[PDB]
Amino acid sequence: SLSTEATAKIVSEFGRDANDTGSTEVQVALLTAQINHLQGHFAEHKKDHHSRRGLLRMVSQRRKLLDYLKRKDVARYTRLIERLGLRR
RNA sequence: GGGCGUUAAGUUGCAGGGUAUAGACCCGAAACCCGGUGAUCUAGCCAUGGGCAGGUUGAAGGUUGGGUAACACUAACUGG
Ligand SMILES: [Mg+2]
Repeated sequence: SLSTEATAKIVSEFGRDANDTGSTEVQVALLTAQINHLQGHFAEHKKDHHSRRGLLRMVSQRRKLLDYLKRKDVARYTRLIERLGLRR
């Protein structure tokens, strides 16, 4: 997984408030990260029909939690995705 | 006793009949062997030049959108 030194960084950048691991801004970023990284890893082997599942489980959550914004505070949704370019 | 012999005179020319050896009365093979001339036709190849009116179909690749976590994938336009 992402280095312990990593998550603690991204959070202080996306976390709705100074140092907080829970809000979508923080949730998403923390997820998209491991997703972008693993992408390369999977570009290798590509036979790990197990590790890939996790890739899905978390990715399936990305689009999932991302909806919470719409269903709730939409004002940030677009402001959050525009950050990682997600959705496209 | 028997077989072959012993009272046939030959031989050398010349003309001729026949034979042997040679092409052997004459004309005729299909082929065999030897040494040369031929790839200006044609078969293959080698180098170097040239030729193919018009009309048609429309692959791969690509750009865009859709699409997938990323690919797959998909539809147009292009491309040829
Ligand atoms: Mg007698």
